[PDB]
Amino acid sequence: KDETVGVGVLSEPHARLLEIAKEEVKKQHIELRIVEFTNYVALNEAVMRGDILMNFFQHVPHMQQFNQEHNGDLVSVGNVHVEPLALYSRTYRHVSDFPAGAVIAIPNDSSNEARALRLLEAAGFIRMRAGSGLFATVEDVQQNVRNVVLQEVESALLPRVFDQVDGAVINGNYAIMAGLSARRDGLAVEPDASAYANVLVVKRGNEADARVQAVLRALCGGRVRTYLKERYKGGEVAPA
Ligand code: MET
Repeated sequence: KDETVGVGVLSEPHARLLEIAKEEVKKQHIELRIVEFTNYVALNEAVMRGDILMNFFQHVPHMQQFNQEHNGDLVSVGNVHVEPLALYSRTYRHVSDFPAGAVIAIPNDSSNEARALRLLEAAGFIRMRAGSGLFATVEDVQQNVRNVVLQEVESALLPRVFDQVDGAVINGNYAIMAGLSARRDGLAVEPDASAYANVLVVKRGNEADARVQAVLRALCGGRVRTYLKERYKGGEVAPA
């Protein structure tokens, strides 16, 4: 009898957070159906077509990129958590250990590629051109200080090529799934993780939907905040 609303998810840690949310909104007689997808575009297109009411897997710059490129009308209804982006290495233990010519793999979707490039800039490896913007890519690199080779790779595959490159800038969700902690294993962290807070997203016009608001309240509630602080003591995933 409870009405059902679908929420698209990509992977941990968002999936576990939606499971906590599912239990909580069940109390208001809302049955949260967690729908599992395999790629970024499919998740946003499903919300645009109306196959699911919301999704939970990206940050605002990514959503903005999708709106611009795919004529989307998605909006964030709230920040939920931050997952710091970090540079990891299969062998080097210090950022200054990287030899000239070292190969560093980074995300290939523009908003996370820019984010990763600004992380490497902050660590002193490169300098980005001035009017680069939120969707900057390797073509925007103005100077290569440490003489590094930057390889663009699909985010989900970064952990798979990790043992074959000198380093890799890996999104927190994929790093955690591969046993990497930005605090314990990272050699450098992005300069502004809070700007890349992950958000609950819906089509413009559904922000006030009462079911959406309940899921949001549950994702930002004391029980989720408590869960995060306890499971990710290094702040790998932290309430926004
Ligand atoms: C699809 S945008 C990237 C989301 C990812 N969980 C991150 O915060 O790096």
